[PDB]
Amino acid sequence: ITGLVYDQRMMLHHNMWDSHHPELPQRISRIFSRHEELRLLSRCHRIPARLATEEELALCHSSKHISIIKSSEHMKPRDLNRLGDEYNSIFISNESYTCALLAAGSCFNSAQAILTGQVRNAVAIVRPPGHHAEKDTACGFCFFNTAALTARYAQSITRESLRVLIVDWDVHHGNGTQHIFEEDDSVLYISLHRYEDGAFFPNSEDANYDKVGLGKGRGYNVNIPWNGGKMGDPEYMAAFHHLVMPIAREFAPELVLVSAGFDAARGDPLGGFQVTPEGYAHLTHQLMSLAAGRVLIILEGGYNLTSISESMSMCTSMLLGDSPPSLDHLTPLKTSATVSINNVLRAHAPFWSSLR
Ligand SMILES: O=C(NO)C1=CCCCC1
Ligand SMILES: [Cl-]
Ligand SMILES: [Cl-]
Ligand SMILES: [K+]
Ligand SMILES: [K+]
Ligand SMILES: [Zn+2]
Repeated sequence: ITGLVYDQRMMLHHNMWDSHHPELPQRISRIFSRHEELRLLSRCHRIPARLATEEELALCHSSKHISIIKSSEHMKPRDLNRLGDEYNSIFISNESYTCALLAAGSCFNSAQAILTGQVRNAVAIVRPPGHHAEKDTACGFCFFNTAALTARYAQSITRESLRVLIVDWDVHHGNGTQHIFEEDDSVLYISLHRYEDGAFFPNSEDANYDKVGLGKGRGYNVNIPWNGGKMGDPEYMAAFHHLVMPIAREFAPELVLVSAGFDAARGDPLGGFQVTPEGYAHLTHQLMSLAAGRVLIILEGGYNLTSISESMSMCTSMLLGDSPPSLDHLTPLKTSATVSINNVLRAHAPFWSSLR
């Protein structure tokens, strides 16, 4: 059984000064509609959304940050525009807090359904996104770090050291996720992202391949940064073959979370990349070989409504057991992508014998 969570209430978060801002309410309704239209929805078991509790938010976030976002629910626009402008790349409406709570709670219910064996895997069609949110601040369209919270929630209902792999294939580095788990060996964070030598959002060298984790977490943070190329299926398949899958198998996760942004997709207005829907299907199908198939796909970014709808629907088709669609002939890797992969291999072979 494949679970699916979607709740139209998450559309209520909106940009009251720029109704065309790309992080649109209809991102989630469009993905849901495509699942209906392809007859995937009836093949899934519907999992309800719920609000995350403040106690759950505290698994990853500071009391100050929770308080400030909570207070926004009853702010007038003046307080809201001003507050949002204090963060890097955030807009806020009175419904934003509730929607961020529903995104997180939806994922908690989904992880619970997987970990109790009610479903084998699941897909969470949620917004606002999470992976840029830090312990103490909002960033990059994200209020609370849904994926990071879901990992800690999973631990809280199983055992504290449950091995959680987070694969973040959003085109942007999940700075918040990296930081939250940087000193933690129970949550392996693997991100692929457009980097451009630190020029691409979120504009930090924290996203480079040499950031392998800190303290107990050394080895448990894997950054795969792309430079100087319009990357696509060949580069992502190669990164999975040489890095993601060998490391993941060696870690032997008990739960896999995908920070599944679809902004590396062909057609995205921001990412500049060309991963296809069939590419995302293949990535999903590979991850299903881990953790006895216990995979939760969590929407992050992705801004071409058609691209994200087709791409996420193909992921759910894989979770349901459909056979992978055929990739196009894979061109030789862009030269810089080979360099990137080899840089990560050299950084991580000390920690992961499967890379040697
Ligand atoms: O998709 C994203 N993050 O995943 C973005 C964050 C802010 C800049 C624009 C896109
Ligand atoms: Cl960007
Ligand atoms: Cl120790
Ligand atoms: K990423
Ligand atoms: K980590
Ligand atoms: Zn993104």
